[PDB]
Amino acid sequence: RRVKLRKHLVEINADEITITLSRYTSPEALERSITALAAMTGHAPSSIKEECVELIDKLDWLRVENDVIQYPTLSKLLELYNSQNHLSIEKLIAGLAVRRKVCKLVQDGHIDETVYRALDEMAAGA
Amino acid sequence: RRVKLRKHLVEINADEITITLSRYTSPEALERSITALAAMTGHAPSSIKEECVELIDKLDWLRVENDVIQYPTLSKLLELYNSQNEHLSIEKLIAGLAVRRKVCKLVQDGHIDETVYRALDEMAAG
Repeated sequence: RRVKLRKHLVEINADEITITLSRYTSPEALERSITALAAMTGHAPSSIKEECVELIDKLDWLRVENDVIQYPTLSKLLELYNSQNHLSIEKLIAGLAVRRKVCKLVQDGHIDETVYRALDEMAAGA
Repeated sequence: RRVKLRKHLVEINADEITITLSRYTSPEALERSITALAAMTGHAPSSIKEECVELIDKLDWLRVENDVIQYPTLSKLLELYNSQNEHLSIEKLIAGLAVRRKVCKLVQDGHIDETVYRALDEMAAG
């Protein structure tokens, strides 16, 4: 009920808070997310870890075919865009999951007008 | 880190977390929200508390006919709807009523009729 499952992202809703996890979430960022949910819910950190771990295990990486797009690719692009403007990793993940031609261009290192236009589109939406 | 101010709601974005606060957030829910932001950011709770308090101070109540719509009105309506469509969050009912003067008046007068139920269906689909 508190959980919305997508292919690349999972969102966990607990009153005032929303936590969004992916396959790109680091173990440290996951420890903090688990403590942030435990302060809202009063649930044991052990039980929330187990659940969070099952949910990310059902998520997939971004892919140009079966070739996985890696975190430095995603972060170096986010830095490039934001030092010129805001775009969150959650919206870049969700935006690239529906833009095949853009995932290939990004994977090959061709950050052109087509890519810049996709990022403007992502930032202008939810 | 990133803050989105609206007339009745504020959203605070810190990596994996988004916290949404209003003038209707209780002291206890505001306590949990501050501790959840401190676990993400590593900032001092007393310092996060001052920031949230500054932002909640910039937000306004829902209003109709020279009056303020109070929390028991909003919560008793949320219970009424959700014990039937079992979902609408306080954040979406706030955002929905902020643009619906006739519905704010109907709710304030205790006339929860088809017009109200239709507005709530719209917010929950939305």
